[PDB]
Amino acid sequence: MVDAFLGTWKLVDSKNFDDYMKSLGVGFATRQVASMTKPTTIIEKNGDILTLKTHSTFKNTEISFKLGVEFDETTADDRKVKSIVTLDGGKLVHLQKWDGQETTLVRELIDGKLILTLTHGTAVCTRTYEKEA
Ligand SMILES: CCCCCCCCC(=O)O
Repeated sequence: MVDAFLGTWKLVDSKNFDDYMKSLGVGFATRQVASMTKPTTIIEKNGDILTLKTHSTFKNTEISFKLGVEFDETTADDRKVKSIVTLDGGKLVHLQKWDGQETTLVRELIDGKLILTLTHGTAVCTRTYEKEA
């Protein structure tokens, strides 16, 4: 179900990430640095447990979760959120909730590239990742 998402992915295109970060209240200096990083995202499974690593020269994160089971998460920008990840229409949908706010992180495979769509408020960011061999 999740298996074509698995592997190591590198950022190769980003649209509106500053808008997304600014909507979340990320400070200008953090948004500068983040606008020039190209993270590596690593998605692995072990049975029902998925681990998603995001690595860069600026911030690293790692989460582990079971699909469809809520988990606590502390995001790269230090939000303490309630999260759930599920498959919906073949897309991996990550919903974060905190302080009555939500944001979605939706991953879809198109022509072998992983497209991550980030939505918070009205801001919609699209980031494209290509698979590492
Ligand atoms: C400044 C941090 C905003 C939340 C995480 C952004 C994740 C983006 C990515 O995985 O490409």
